[PDB]
Amino acid sequence: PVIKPVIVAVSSAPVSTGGVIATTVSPTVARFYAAITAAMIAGGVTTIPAASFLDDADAPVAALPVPAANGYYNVYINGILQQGGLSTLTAVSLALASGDFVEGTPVLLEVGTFGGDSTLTTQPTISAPTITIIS
Amino acid sequence: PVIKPVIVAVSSAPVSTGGVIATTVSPTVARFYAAITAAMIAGGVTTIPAASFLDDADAPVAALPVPAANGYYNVYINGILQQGGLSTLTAVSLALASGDFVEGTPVLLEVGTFGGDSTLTTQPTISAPTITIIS
Amino acid sequence: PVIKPVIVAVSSAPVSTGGVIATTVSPTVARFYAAITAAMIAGGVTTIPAASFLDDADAPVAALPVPAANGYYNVYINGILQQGGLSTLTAVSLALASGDFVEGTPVLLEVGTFGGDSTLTTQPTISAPTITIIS
Amino acid sequence: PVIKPVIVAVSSAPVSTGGVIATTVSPTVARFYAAITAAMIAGGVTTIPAASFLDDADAPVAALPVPAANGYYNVYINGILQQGGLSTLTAVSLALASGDFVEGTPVLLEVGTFGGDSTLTTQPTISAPTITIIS
Amino acid sequence: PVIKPVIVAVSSAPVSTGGVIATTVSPTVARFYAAITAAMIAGGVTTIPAASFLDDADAPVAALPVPAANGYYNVYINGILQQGGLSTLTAVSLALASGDFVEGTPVLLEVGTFGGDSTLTTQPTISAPTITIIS
Amino acid sequence: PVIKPVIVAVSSAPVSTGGVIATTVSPTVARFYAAITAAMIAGGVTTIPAASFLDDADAPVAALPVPAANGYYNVYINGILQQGGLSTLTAVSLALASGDFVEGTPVLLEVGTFGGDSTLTTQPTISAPTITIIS
Amino acid sequence: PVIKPVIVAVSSAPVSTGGVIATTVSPTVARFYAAITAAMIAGGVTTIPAASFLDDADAPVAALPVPAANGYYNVYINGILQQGGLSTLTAVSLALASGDFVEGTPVLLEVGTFGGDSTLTTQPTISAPTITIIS
Amino acid sequence: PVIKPVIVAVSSAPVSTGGVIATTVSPTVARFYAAITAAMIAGGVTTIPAASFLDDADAPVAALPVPAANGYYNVYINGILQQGGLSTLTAVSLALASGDFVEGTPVLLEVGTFGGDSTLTTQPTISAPTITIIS
Amino acid sequence: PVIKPVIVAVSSAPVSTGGVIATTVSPTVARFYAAITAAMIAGGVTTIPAASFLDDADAPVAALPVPAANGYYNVYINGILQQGGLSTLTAVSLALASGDFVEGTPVLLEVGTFGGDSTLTTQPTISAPTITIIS
Repeated sequence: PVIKPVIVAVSSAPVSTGGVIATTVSPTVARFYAAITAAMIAGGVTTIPAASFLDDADAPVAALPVPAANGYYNVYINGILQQGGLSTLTAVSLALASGDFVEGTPVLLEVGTFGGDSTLTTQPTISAPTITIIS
Repeated sequence: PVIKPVIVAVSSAPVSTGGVIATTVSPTVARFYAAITAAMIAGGVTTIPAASFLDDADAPVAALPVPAANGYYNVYINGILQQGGLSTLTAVSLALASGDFVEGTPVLLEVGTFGGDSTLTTQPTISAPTITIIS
Repeated sequence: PVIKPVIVAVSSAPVSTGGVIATTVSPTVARFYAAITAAMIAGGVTTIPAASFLDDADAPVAALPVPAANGYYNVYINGILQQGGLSTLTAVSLALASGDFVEGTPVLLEVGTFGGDSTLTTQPTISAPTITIIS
Repeated sequence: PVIKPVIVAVSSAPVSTGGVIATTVSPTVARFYAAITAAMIAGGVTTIPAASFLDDADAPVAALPVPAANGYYNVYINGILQQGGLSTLTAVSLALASGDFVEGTPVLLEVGTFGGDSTLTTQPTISAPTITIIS
Repeated sequence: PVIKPVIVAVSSAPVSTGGVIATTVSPTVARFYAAITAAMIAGGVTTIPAASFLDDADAPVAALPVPAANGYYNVYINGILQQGGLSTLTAVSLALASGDFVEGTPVLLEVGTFGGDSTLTTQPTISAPTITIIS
Repeated sequence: PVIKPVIVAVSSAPVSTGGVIATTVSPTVARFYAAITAAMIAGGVTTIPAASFLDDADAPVAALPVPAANGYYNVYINGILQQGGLSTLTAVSLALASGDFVEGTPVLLEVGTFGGDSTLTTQPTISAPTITIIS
Repeated sequence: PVIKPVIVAVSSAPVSTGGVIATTVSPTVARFYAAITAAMIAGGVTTIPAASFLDDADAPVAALPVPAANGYYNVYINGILQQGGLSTLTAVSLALASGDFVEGTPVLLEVGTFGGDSTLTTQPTISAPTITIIS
Repeated sequence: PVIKPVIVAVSSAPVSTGGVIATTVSPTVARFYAAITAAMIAGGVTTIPAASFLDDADAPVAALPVPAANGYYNVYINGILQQGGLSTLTAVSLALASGDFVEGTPVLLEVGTFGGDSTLTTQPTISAPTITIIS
Repeated sequence: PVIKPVIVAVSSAPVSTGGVIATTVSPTVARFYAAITAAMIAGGVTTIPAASFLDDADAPVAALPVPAANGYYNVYINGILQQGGLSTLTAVSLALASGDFVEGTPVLLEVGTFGGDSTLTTQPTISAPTITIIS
């Protein structure tokens, strides 16, 4: 017959204090060139294909990074900004309202993205709980 | 006369053991149009009312979202950016420092805003405290 | 001889719950002016110095804030965006790979930076541990 | 006719001298186990009958040896001596005062008895009497 | 002249046979309670003096029945017995070794006494003397 | 020729009356300390040998006063009595059945002995016998 | 005338010669018994009254043969032959000096008498006388 | 022829005077001793034979001189005279009535005889007779 | 010349008849007492001398009337008679055979004598003598 005292104890809920975090922002801007001609202006659905585009130095482009919910795109017609009414951008081409243009003019298109990163540097401090002993 | 043993105990303060967070950035860019003429030219400081503008898909404009300290605004005059010296944008007009323009140069306003959000993905783990029995 | 009962107790590991993070984004855009001339054009590698620039509200220029990993810059030639081929901007000048411009081409530079801060608003709640009594 | 002398004699009373007594003392201590759960705790009439008790070798008991005039008993609650207040032990149960605590704490009853035996080792010597002759 | 015969006689001391003694023993155990506080601890003669005790049921006690040569006493500290090292109980207090305790140690004292009574039941039998007649 | 009268006498057996007996009881309680560790605990026949003990005021001991037929002993495990199941104390050690517990674990032994002596205070009184003269 | 001679003669006186006489003595001893008790005993006149005797075998006696001048009496008290100082014997009783006695004592009296008879066996022889004439 | 006177005479009868006679008495007292035992007690005819004696100077006797007509005998039982009820001396033994005593009870027999002789001292004197002459 | 006749006569001795003798016996019994002690017991000649005797009515005596040939004496020791062995009376003391006695035993002596007288009451009758005349 082994006999031991019956003692129980409960613990409280500790409370955290403080905390410090740091953040970083990463921009990215892509530059694509266009050389629109009259071989595609048909009075409507004037869409320059995803293959008629140069790039940051010389290389031709194959597809366009359609702006997601974390970026913006701008369309330059003869170097003048145009509102997002005659500028619909897919991965295939750029919908330009209707065909009303001139002979070959420099059209520029600007696409930018944004990414963020953050981490917890100074970690919170936990208050010591309380212990009550029940006999 | 009930007699119980009297035992007390104390608890140490735990510590945190690392964590991680995720961050997203949501940009927004708004485009507004102008058809400035000599009707409201004044010379010197020039004012263009917030109502003589059209927006995006030719929608009329009432006022302008004055940029706070979370965004930037650009002022275009014939497609050539001009610095803040010529630009002062209130909610009713744009204070044009220059007073000599032409008969209908295309002026555009590029106003952008930024917003972000974050959440705790992997919550920190709490170390086990130490408790000592006092007789 | 003083005698006391021998009792030991071990604590568990608490668990954290919840957490809320609020973030802010602070974008800045700087605009620098230029007026190119055939004096600094040498049929290529036109290296327009960090002193032949205008600044914001006609203030003199000192140097160029080279874009770091948290910013972007655009190079304008007569108000037409040009890709990285014509743009390699150090703190003393701009690359301008080739020189074929005219007398007094209106050129200007935009440089942007991005910073953000965040704080912990709703600090996570810590679950209470468990206490076991060893006789 | 038969004639005989008439003589009468009287004796005195002898006197003792005392002896020596040897004594023995026989103690006996009985130990009974208990388990005071909340089964019969009623806050004032908390009383375990002579059935929820173990014995020296874990043998279930039948009744309790009521302390007579030649014995004593102590009531232990959690291994602490308790005074007469929490003790009204009878042949069927022990009447604890009120009780208030967790599932069965170690409760112990010690019941002691005392018996003694003695005998006369050296028996007292008797003094000789005196005889007087009356003629 | 009266003239009577002269006769003398002698007697022999008798012999005692047998005998038996019946014995009884009476135990008594007293229980006193203590309610130690910081008044006791002085690093010297750490005592509760006289009346700062409880008693068997409720009624406070005045003095202490010093253990004579026919009784025993035990010192209970938190339910753990202690030897003569910390027991010098006088009629005033309990002279413990030194003050190194806690706030609320459950302390109580047991004091025991013993008394015995015996009677002679079967009175010893006495043998008969021998009388010798001397002429 | 010397001639003397022939006389013989007989004596009865006296009977005595009662007596007085006075008794004393001498109890003795010995206390031996222990401090049991994992030195020889084997989950069975754990028996703390000989002088792995203390006595009264430190004073290391040699052996144990085996309880004879005129005494009693108790075994304390962390301040809780244990019955004969785990107590067959010899002159060497205990006879603990097993024991699974942290080191130290205050264990105390109480050994009690009882002795008594008595004297015959009031010696019995002897009644006077009867003498019969036979001529 | 007658004429006769005148002659006268005288005779002397004879003498006796001895003789023989024979004598006889007749003794007689009478025995009387007494059973004196406390029904009589007085201060100085203790005298067993006449008939308070028994004679020879069983027959009670009426009076006592007072000792004459030709006899003697002896008085036995408890066998011892007392002297005449304690004895004065008459017809009614015997004067036992004074009253100083004990419980009934065996006493008896002896009274003796003496008588003598004698006869003349041989008669004396007488001598012959002498005769002388006177002419 | 022879012639003689015829004269006759007669004599008277002389008378005698008194005389003197003297007597002597010769008493003899014989003493015999015995020790009566239980070898002859039969509740009657307890008769000690004529040889069961010791005589005066410890010289055992053969017979008993029974007093015929000039003697008296007394019987002694433990020194107390008895009477004719228990006394009848024949030539062989006594005539104890029944007898009851302890062995060797002192018993003595006294037997006496009386004899006397007398002589004639003074011879009687005879008177002178008277002589008368008858012529 | 004177002439006278010659006559001679002769007498005859007569004879005596008759005679009556009367006798008396005078008995005397002396009585002496002794209170002998151990002050003079010498072992062989323990004999009470002369005046160490109380006589009759307690009058002290001088010497002892030695038994002549006309008397007898009896020696009483503790009431029991004795014989010639412990008896020889001289004018000085007794002749007890040896000293083997007790303290203060009553020893009493009786001395008797016998004397008698007689007279010739009736005188003898003398016959008449015969006388013859011889002429």
